[PDB]
Amino acid sequence: SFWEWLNAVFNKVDHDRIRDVGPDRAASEWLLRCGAMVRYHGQQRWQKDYNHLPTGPLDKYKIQAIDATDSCIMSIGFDHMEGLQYVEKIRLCKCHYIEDGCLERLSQLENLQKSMLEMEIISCGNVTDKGIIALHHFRNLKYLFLSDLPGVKEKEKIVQAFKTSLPSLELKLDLK
Ligand SMILES: [Mg+2]
Repeated sequence: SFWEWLNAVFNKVDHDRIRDVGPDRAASEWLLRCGAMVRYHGQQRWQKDYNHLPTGPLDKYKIQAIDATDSCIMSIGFDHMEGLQYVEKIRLCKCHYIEDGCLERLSQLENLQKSMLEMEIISCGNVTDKGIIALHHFRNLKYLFLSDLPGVKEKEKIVQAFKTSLPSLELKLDLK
């Protein structure tokens, strides 16, 4: 369908673009075109309008936090995360196209395993226990907030899993 093609091309990585402007800028463009927001290290304010992303020096701004609320990010789109070195915080909220495979993809990026401190996954209806468990590879995670994930059916097992694999994790669960 047209709409499927459109979502795919919103997500698809342009590796020329990564070469030209660097991973953080290329990922910022992906996220904002897909309805997400980013915040750079050293800045208080968020980037929320694509057209206002900075044009100041090449590869200077580094993503610290991502807030993808009501966003069409999915699957291959997350390949834009591969070159990012400093991402500490990700919120995925009402990301209706995200699935376990998206979380798996993220969890396998060693760059994210090194940097990630906080993750929030809220009202992403496809996510299941499988996708959540994959997040144990984020070995430095300090905060994980899960909310309104009806596909997550065994929350007590999730708690016990993380209690072993990430004993210092603050795990906040608002799950039925
Ligand atoms: Mg949004």
